[PDB]
Amino acid sequence: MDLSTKQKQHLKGLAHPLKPVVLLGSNGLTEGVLAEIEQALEHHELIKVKIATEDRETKTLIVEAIVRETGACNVQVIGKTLVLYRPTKERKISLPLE
Repeated sequence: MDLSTKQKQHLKGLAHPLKPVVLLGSNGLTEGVLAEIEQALEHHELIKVKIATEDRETKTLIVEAIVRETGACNVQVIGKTLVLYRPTKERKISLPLE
């Protein structure tokens, strides 16, 4: 999911105060962690996923795969924390509309 900068900046601000709800280990993007990311997105829409790897390229590939498989938007990668957003029918999270 691709959102505008405006949209991402808004989401980044709502995210500051959140603590991560999923830790993705150095073993990588397994089906089990993918399923947990799905549940977290369904429950909160905007979440923080801590990614264990220290290797930039690897972190990148993992993030790209999460985006493609889940349809969520990569709001921003901050250090080891990936901020992801995907709406649910309930629309829990706010957003500027374009």
